[PDB]
Amino acid sequence: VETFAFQAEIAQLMSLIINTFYSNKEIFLRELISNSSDALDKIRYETLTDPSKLDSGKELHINLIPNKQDRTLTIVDTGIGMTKADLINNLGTIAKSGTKAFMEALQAGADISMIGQFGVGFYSAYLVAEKVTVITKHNDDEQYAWESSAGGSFTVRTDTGEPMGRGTKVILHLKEDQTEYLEERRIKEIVKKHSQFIGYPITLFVE
Ligand SMILES: CCNC(=O)c1n[nH]c(-c2cc(Cl)c(O)cc2O)c1-c1ccc(OC)cc1
Repeated sequence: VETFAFQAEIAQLMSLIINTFYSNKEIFLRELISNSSDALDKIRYETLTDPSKLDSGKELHINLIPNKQDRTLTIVDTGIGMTKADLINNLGTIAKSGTKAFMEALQAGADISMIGQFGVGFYSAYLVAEKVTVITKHNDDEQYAWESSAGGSFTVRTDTGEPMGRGTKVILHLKEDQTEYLEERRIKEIVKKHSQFIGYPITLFVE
């Protein structure tokens, strides 16, 4: 297990997400599904010129898996995935510059729900999660698990035993008071409200 420090601006963005009073928490799901869609577009685009990019899985989809017993909500996609280097470099985002633009925007009237416009929507997972695990497999690398309970650091390790083939899985270990996000009717409402036109099938698993 390797332990990394978040760059200062990311640590500050995370602290802001965790500590700012902001009721409209549900937007985290739209931001994660939007990230899954972008990654799925990327593998789709690569496959248009190289069909073999799909040998690791032809199906392009997003699954939402709540688990009341573990208190987790997991989002799985069969997108391009990330290499170990992408994971370390802020989950493939331009987080340092994005965070600055997000800050400047906040001071100009913007609210937390606009996070995705600054390329750092991933971090909105911390509105509802005490811990986030990102398991990912890209065609050019092995399967890795990134993890962070915030606090200024994240870990990266090799992941084994449940190979995914290709894609990203985001496991949200929910805060005690945010279990509404495990409820079928609540998830469906949020998907319908914010993710109605996503170009990939979104399957909500039942328990
Ligand atoms: C190097 C190519 N890989 C990717 O771009 C990628 N792969 N998986 C993801 C991904 C990231 C998160 Cl946070 C997520 O919730 C879902 C994803 O598929 C992404 C991804 C990375 C950054 C993004 O910034 C908006 C959006 C999606």
